[PDB]
Amino acid sequence: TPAGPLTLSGQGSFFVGGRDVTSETLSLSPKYDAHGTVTVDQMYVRYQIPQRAKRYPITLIHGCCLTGMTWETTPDGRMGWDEYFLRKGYSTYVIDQSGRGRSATDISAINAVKLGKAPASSLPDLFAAGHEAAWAIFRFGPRYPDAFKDTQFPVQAQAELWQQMVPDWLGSMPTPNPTVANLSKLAIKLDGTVLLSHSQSGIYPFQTAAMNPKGITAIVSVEPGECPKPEDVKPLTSIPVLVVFGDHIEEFPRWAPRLKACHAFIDALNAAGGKGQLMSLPALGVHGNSHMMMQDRNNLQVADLILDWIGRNTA
Amino acid sequence: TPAGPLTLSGQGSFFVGGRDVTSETLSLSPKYDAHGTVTVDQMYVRYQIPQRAKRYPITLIHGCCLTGMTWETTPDGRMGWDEYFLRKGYSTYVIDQSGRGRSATDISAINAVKLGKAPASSLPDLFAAGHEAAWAIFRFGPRYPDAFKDTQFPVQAQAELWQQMVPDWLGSMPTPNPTVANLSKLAIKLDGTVLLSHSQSGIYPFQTAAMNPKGITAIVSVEPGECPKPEDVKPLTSIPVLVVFGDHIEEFPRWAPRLKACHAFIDALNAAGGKGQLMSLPALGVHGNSHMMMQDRNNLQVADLILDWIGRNTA
Ligand SMILES: CN1Cc2ccccc2N[C@@H](CC(=O)O)C1=O
Ligand SMILES: CN1Cc2ccccc2N[C@@H](CC(=O)O)C1=O
Repeated sequence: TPAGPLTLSGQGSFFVGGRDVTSETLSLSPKYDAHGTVTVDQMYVRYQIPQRAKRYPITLIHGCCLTGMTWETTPDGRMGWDEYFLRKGYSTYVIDQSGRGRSATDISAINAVKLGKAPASSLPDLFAAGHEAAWAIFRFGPRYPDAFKDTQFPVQAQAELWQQMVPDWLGSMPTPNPTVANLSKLAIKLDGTVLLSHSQSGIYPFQTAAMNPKGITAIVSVEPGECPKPEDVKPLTSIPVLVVFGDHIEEFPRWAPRLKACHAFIDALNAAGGKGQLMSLPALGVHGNSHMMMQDRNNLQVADLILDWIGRNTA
Repeated sequence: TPAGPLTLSGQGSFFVGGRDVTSETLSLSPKYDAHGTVTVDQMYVRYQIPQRAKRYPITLIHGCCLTGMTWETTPDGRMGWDEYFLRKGYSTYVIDQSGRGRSATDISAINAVKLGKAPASSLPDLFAAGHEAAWAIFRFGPRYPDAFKDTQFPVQAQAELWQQMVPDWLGSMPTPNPTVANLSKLAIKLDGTVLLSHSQSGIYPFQTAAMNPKGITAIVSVEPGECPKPEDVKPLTSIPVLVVFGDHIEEFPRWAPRLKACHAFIDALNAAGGKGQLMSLPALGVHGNSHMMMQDRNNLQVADLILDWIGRNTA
């Protein structure tokens, strides 16, 4: 944990993309006009630039049920990857996905239903993760609230983890998510960035690269919900890819086939003349990591492994 | 404008408050369990600590239809108050209100209706500000898209301002807003903070202080939607109060009575033995400021006026 002060050459915030929508259900009060134009699908980006920044920034992309908070102070109060990457001399761009956190949703259809201007079927598909289900999906232990004896997650700060979990609007937006096109715009503007994503967003950087490879220096995908199909690897052959998996995988039916499918993806990518690696942490002698490995007690060691791979693959 | 790098003694993020809710409608899907517990009403807080930080941090509290992005890089890419306060030696705590931005809402009621289990009238009360209506409320000009000739707002970056506007769930939360109790918990934990709020949240610090004055060093309220009533000043007489108004007020029926009512508040506060000041920017020879004065082209001059008062009233 590099202690002491942190010096920033630059910092700021901006949005990427967005579309203007005409609505007639913005308000339910006669005090406000229900007719107007709003901007939706834009992506919030917060950036920090260290002194003597390395050539390529890292863009950090959270998964479901969470925001860019994912990468900030861990639930138990320790340094997160955002601060760590900065201290290691990488410029960092931390997003909130379209329709999440500080990135605006459209509430038009909800108010439409409440006003009678649309049927209940127009209501968006929404999801929030309960503590009990999250426990098992995160692989903290076999069932809530029992932890694996060797878990790296600070389970004593479980209440704080729950504080950072939010409703997810993914199901009410297209596939690919508008985040995908926004990530292409960001990478082009930056003229080269490493895209580092997680879980729900694990597939995003591959989808972005398939849309337009420009500006995508490398991909790091942490325990993705899905990897690209073996037959889809051709457009990816020029971009170094790292897929990272933690521990206690085989005991979970949700996770075991994903690791298997990701191995198949990496193998096919490499067979096609590409450059992929499946980093399994237990195979490297690093044990106990949860799905929330960026927040685990050895999160900086996990960061080092990833950063070493980035350094060797962006030279 | 202060140039060059910025050094931080520390930075991080955490949440304040929250309550657990058991819901039967967290999901619409047969895959994911619709029954579970979520945490709602927690308040996101991002802090930065400069070297040799002043004794009292400033807590920045956004208004409606917006998030803590309010105080970050302006829409046209210039330094915001958050960075500026840091450079002037103040620790800053920038929040997302409960139920806004990175602070979780409960989507249970929306899913219940989509599942046919509850009627459309049970849907939450949601609002979004249209560009055209916001233009007039912000006082950029009389009606969209005509700008006052002397406006301090960077109207050329209106598109970027629209990107940072988001749906507002205030109507579906209790009163006082859960943000109020969370600001007390924050102020007490910090053992003294200046609360600086805006518009919708203009009243929040006063409600907080009347609830519990502990840790509230001073209040700065920027163009509040309401000031306390003259008869309600007695819990506030030991806390220095600044209320700030910009320009082009009298031509707007929304705004003219709020200035007048805030004058009555301040006069009665002083008369009850308190310490209040209504800072009217045009009365100080500062012209053209909009409702979004923290984003205006002279935003650092406005900050200087505010910081001068803070310095003199916290010594
Ligand atoms: C961050 N995260 C973990 C997660 C936690 C709780 C509920 C779902 C869920 N889904 C995953 C995605 C998936 O496994 O398909 C996710 O994105
Ligand atoms: C940030 N902001 C300005 C605003 C802009 C657009 C719509 C409403 C609205 N309400 C105000 C509150 C009010 O005037 O009662 C607000 O918070």
